[PDB]
Amino acid sequence: DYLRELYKLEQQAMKLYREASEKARNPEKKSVLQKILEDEEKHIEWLETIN
Amino acid sequence: DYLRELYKLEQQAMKLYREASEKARNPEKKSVLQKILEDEEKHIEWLETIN
Ligand SMILES: [Zn+2]
Ligand SMILES: [Zn+2]
Repeated sequence: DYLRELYKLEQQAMKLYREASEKARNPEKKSVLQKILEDEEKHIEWLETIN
Repeated sequence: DYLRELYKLEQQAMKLYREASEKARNPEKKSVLQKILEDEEKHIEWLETIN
């Protein structure tokens, strides 16, 4: 329930950061976005495993 | 408009994990949601770095 909603949010954030980092032309902006993305992907795995 | 949308998403996320953490009565679960909450907060900050 609350976990499914959290999951949906992450997937979306994951899918949004992926696009944004790929298009980012500033190197600093890209590295930041790509870095936050690793985090989102990780959050998804964390959500899949606690239980 | 990417940074703008990323930013809101992080806030929405932060609201769901706080609410999720607080209701959590399983110690482990709570530690996980609170840990990610912490990560989402970090993200808001990094985004302001390139805002
Ligand atoms: Zn996340
Ligand atoms: Zn985040």
